[PDB]
Amino acid sequence: FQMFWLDYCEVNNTLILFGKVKLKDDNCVSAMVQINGLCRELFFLPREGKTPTDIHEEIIPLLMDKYGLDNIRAKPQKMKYSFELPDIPSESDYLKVLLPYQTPKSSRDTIPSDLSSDTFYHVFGGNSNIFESFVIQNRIMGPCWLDIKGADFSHCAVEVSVDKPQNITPTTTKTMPNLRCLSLSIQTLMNPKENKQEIVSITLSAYRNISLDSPIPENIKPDDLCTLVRPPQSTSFPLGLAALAKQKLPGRVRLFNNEKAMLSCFCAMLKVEDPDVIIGHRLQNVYLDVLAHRMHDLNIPTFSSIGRRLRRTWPEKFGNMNHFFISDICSGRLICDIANEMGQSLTPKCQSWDLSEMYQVTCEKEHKPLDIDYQNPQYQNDVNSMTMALQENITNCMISAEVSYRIQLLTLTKQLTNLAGNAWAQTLGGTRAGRNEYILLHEFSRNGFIVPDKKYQGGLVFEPEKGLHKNYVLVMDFNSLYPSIIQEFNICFT
DNA sequence: TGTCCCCTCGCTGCCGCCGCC
RNA sequence: AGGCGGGCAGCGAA
Repeated sequence: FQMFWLDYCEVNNTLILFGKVKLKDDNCVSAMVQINGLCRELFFLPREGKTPTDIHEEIIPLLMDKYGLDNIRAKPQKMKYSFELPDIPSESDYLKVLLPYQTPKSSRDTIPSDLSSDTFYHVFGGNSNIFESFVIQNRIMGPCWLDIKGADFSHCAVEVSVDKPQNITPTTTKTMPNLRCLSLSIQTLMNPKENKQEIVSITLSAYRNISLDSPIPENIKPDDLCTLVRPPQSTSFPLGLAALAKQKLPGRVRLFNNEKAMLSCFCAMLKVEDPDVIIGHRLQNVYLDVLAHRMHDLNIPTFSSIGRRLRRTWPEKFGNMNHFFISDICSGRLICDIANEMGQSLTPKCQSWDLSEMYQVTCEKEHKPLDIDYQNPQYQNDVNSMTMALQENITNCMISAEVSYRIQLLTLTKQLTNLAGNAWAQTLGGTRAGRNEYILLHEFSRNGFIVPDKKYQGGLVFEPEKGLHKNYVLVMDFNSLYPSIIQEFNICFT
């Protein structure tokens, strides 16, 4: 069973991977694989004078009694530690014990690292997360093809369960499927009564076939364009909106009465279409936040369509922790926020990172932004104002999608993910410490090293000879000073 | 669960405090 | 009104 994984989620001490699978007719559809039996990689560090056999004979009976396990896989293993903890020998033989994430009893208590005993005085790898454990032990390096054997038959077309993380092994295939991309554009208003922002119009620009192997053509037309419109002030739209929308507004325009029906129809379209990638401009910081809050307040039973996991209940703590909550709900669909830290990192020439400015910078095409304030009754009496605002929403969605493909946000993030070994969404979010952490994790784990469990003077600047220098002057720089320094003097943790 | 993007240096504007010519 | 000393915040750069 071959699957190209995209994102992950954790629940009930199990890890679930979201990806695409070729059918018999090699058609690519969404898939979900729930993987059981994932287990923690423990290391017991013996005290001076004791051996892993003593740690075995002492602790494994206690561990089997404690976790209610029939048997526990464990073996002495020589391992190297070269990190910041003191009293840890440079090389010692450890008792490499294997503890499943899901145990019959007391499944969510982690063995303390500082745990002392007569045989050992330290434990390593006791609080590692499920995704870390799988991505390290099975040597997964970013999104890549995945061979699954003994598959046992969410908002994914295929649902798969496997009880052994081993059968799941990465392939050598560098070719990767076509992506279902759905760009988003959102228009909001604050209501003075409750002082909350409310969704007015949502634009859905679908790009069903995007292949990151070959280059993306410029200004590709979306395979489908649909819009969802809500009465901003009154409950009745100005007469003639539908006919004018069909005569002028591009794509389909479907019209509503209230916010609840609009969000329900949005959820239905999201579930039916099943994007792989969600484009947008300031989506994660603003638009996804307001979308989720409006979804929760209006009590839509299908809020889980924004991701690929099927949730009947909203997490109870929802109501500055909303970032993680949104990231967890939207698990399955990548958020390609063109204005986030990664997006800003790929366009340092912009000053405000507004949609118009970034369009002008990346695509060299000028668009004049229009200020839409639906609080003005111009959009409840006039129909031309409503259709102009809808046209602006369509234009914003198209611009966001096009500039997203212009900078290869997805392609760069995928390449750096396969370089780092983290997940695609995490590096899409703009992190830099996560990629470094995971590349070091993979490199040190593959070389028999014990990975650690989860203010100084800088460079020297000279005083300039301030003034004008009419003679020819040269610039003499060091190509990547710090990396070539670390290679030069062989600076390392080890 | 709850995270992050090295500190540190030098540069400019603003604000409040102190002494002075 | 002006120069200096310590403090905060904002930001461009290595």
